[PDB]
Amino acid sequence: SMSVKKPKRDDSKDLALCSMILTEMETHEDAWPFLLPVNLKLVPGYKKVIKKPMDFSTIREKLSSGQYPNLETFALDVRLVFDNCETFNEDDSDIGRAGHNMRKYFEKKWTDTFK
Ligand SMILES: CC(=O)Nc1ccc(O)cc1
Repeated sequence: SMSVKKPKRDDSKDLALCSMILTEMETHEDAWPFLLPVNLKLVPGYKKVIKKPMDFSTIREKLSSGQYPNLETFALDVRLVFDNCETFNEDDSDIGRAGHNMRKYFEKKWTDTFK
């Protein structure tokens, strides 16, 4: 509360660490469905169904231009990519399996890096 503070966690390296994690996700062999935005003009259903599209290139642009106020807002956009993928794709599809794999990959990096 007013004039009563928790000890300050060192967040000075957060931007650099999130960038390293994103680089590792960009270079994963299963990253190909998530590198660029889904083409809303060529994929039926996607625009109406998926209310907040997100992809790695869009996350990279936001990270590079100061659009994440903190760690957690970054993780929210990464998870959104995989939540969108589950909504639109069957678990037993190539893109469906890719999404499950990349989510597992991310969450281990997230825990190891910040927890
Ligand atoms: C991330 C994603 O769902 N991509 C995607 C899914 C189906 C399709 O026909 C074209 C692209």
